[PDB]
Amino acid sequence: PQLPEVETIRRTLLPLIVGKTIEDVRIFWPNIIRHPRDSEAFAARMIGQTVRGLERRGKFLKFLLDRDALISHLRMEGRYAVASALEPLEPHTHVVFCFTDGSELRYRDVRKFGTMHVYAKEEADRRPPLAELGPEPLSPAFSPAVLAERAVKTKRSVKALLLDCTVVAGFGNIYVDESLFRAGILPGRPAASLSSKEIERLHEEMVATIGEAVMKGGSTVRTYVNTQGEAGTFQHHLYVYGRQGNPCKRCGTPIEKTVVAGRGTHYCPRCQR
DNA sequence: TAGACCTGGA
DNA sequence: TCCAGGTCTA
Ligand SMILES: [Zn+2]
Repeated sequence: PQLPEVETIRRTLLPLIVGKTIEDVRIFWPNIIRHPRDSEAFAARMIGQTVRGLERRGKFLKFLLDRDALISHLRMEGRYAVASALEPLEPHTHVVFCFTDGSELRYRDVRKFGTMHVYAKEEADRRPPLAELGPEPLSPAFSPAVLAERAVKTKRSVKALLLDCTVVAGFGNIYVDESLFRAGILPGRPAASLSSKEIERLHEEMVATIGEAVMKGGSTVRTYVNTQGEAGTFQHHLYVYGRQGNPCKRCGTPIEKTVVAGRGTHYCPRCQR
């Protein structure tokens, strides 16, 4: 899940939990809880608080309670669902927040990579993991100027730059490869070798891609679905991600898949330079 | 940067 | 065995 997916999850989840009061918190896999470290302290402090809001920061879900904020990262497979406490639990459900109305927020995560941090509302943003987080791609905080200032200060791939949450927030493997394709830039090329026109083109593409992905409800390429188990529709507008060995939608040239920044990387050998 | 941190699907 | 919408590390 990246900005689009998390944003979609956030939108479909909020109305289902807003106003509900946490009566209990069950943890079936303690490692997911990062702060406080003690899974029992994490549970105990949630008890009694009401969900007042659900915000997003980068790829993080920020559950706003009474005095605390629950910072949740779905990582690769984290998923939330709201269901009746009387129904059996689905597999890989590691954390369940029981509400006083008998319903419950269930956190499923097959790979168990997700993380949860609870801090007093005020502390949340100045503490990790939200502390060291780049600006929102859909806000004036993210400008070609910002991307430029970071590109010139590094010799690493423009892909590694974009995948860096400190540079810009919310971009993952799918949207980085897609934005770079749409900007006509090879992902493996040095970030500092990007010209002012390219950087202003990339920025424009990134912002455009993220926005469209948000409208289409995110990209369902493997296991992603919004809170209602509904798949997104942006995967049908993907140019390169996961299309290796398939003709490029623009030029017909077979899409390539290599490894860049340690990640599977897709691109058109002809349309990107 | 090759692995962790985990687990299921091709 | 190879791979994965995330992210740190030796
Ligand atoms: Zn092409």
